Amino acid sequence: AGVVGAAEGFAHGVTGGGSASPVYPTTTDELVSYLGDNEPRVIILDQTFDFTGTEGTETTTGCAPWGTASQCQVAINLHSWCDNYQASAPKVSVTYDKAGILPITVNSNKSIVGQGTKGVIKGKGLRVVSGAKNVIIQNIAVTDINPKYVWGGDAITVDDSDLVWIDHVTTARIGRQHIVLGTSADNRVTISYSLIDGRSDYSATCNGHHYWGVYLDGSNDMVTLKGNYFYNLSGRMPKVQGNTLLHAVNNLFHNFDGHAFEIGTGGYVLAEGNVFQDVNVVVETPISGQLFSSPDANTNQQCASVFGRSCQLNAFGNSGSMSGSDTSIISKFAGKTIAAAHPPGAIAQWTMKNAGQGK
Repeated sequence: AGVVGAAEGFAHGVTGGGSASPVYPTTTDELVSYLGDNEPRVIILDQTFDFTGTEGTETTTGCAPWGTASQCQVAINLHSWCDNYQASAPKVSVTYDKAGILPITVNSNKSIVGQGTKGVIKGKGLRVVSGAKNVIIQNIAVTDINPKYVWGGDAITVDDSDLVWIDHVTTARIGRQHIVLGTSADNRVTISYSLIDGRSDYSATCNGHHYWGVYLDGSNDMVTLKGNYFYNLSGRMPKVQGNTLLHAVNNLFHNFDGHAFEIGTGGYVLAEGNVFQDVNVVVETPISGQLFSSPDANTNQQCASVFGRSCQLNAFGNSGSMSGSDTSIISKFAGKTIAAAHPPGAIAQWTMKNAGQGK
């Protein structure tokens, strides 16, 4: 088989492995090999690649800054994090699965595609770093990477890249970030129709909601976030800063016992057509970055001169409010491939049945 469809938005010209004849890895070693080699490849995953326990376990130092109850996460003291950022927190002993620490390195020009509902990677994530570019990650699930431990593993990492398309992916039960960009330039990136499942037995907010969602911290980034289902999170969903232009369109934010957006200095967000259902705090205020939340039909017409269409309203149901009208963000899209936006009315229904792996 192969890639289905084309990237919308900023990463529209992504080709990945192109027309290379599809390879079907049979083991975790072959998967790692194909992902890191210097040849363009179209890698088809038709089975579960479980890295859990392949590197054994290690007992090390950590801290418990959010409580000692089983429902809470604890953190590994990676690169002195507990000493520098949580000095007053109790020091604890932690036994983690070693495979989650270092993600699999993904080189340039690759198309990683899952077949049906079988493409699953467990215990170790993926990282597109050091100048690797032109990568397509579609229809796969990356789950179970040291859920109880912060710094025990990130699912998808992008740092120093360009042209990355994450589509129809499902991330769940991860120790720290599901998706993390930066601090180097990531340029054109499109994350679409994916499911960020925040339900976990261990949470930094001790409430079954994941706190480390999507962190956009790149230094020259243009990210299109479209048609995703952000479910059951409590923070960093998404946390935007650095020098990132984020186009958040038609995503469903659902069941957040905490907050969604964290817009810091260098974060420019254009949010339209999203649906917020049962999200306590939509945006943490005060905002240090800039925001155009398509606040009303009249102000939305301002998008017309550069977009060629008006911006779409966001819908709120049993949620906090949001209102930003920084029109200076609209002009940053001039000449760029801008993803289409549908009214918020049918978004929730469709997103639930179409977002994620296997859909």
